[PDB]
Amino acid sequence: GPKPPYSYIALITMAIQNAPEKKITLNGIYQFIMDRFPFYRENKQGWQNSIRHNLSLNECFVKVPRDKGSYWTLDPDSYNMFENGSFLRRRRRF
DNA sequence: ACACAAATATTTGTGT
DNA sequence: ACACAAATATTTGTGT
Ligand SMILES: [Mg+2]
Repeated sequence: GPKPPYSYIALITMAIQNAPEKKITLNGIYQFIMDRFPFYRENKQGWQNSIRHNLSLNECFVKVPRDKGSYWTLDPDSYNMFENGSFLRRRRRF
């Protein structure tokens, strides 16, 4: 149906915070979004590219090696970018 | 969006 | 059958 009101940055931040170890792979981010938001079960090419692009562009998502590919985590300075927990409004940079 | 490299995964080929 | 190497395919990550 309609696309949810959350930005790609909010979606990634939801997935990272939802992981028990606060670290998650890229496919884990795909699965999180598709499980909770049916709009993203279609045309995966497009938005999954936008997910990868948002992971590399924004400093707030830092890549970390494992112990498949790599774990994505939140910079602690940006862990609560969405202060009220609704993920509708994002705090701006210090 | 695009192109593209780098890193992994899968399929195919060869020898025994 | 197996082990293993080559070659391809796919995913992951980065740069305008
Ligand atoms: Mg980044």
